[PDB]
Amino acid sequence: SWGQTGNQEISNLARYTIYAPNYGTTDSFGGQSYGTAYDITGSNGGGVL
Amino acid sequence: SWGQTGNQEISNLARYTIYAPNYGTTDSFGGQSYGTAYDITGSNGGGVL
Repeated sequence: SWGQTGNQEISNLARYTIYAPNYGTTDSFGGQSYGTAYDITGSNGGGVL
Repeated sequence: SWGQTGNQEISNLARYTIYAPNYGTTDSFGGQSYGTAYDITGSNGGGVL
């Protein structure tokens, strides 16, 4: 026998350029959350950045 | 016919004295959340009370 089979088993988002808001709400380990929030004002926080 | 039927259809907690933490995380209307959080320190917030 000879024959071929397709395979499409990849990330549903595989085609795309992906930007994510990733404020950084999520457990990391030793930092490197890679979040996009930042205290641009220098207040030290206490509220949404 | 004569006969009787019980009825027990009440709050599952009906028996008890209920204290709830109710920090106050929940939509109210015009206030009266009845929450137990308070800025006892007078900081104006920015962080857990």
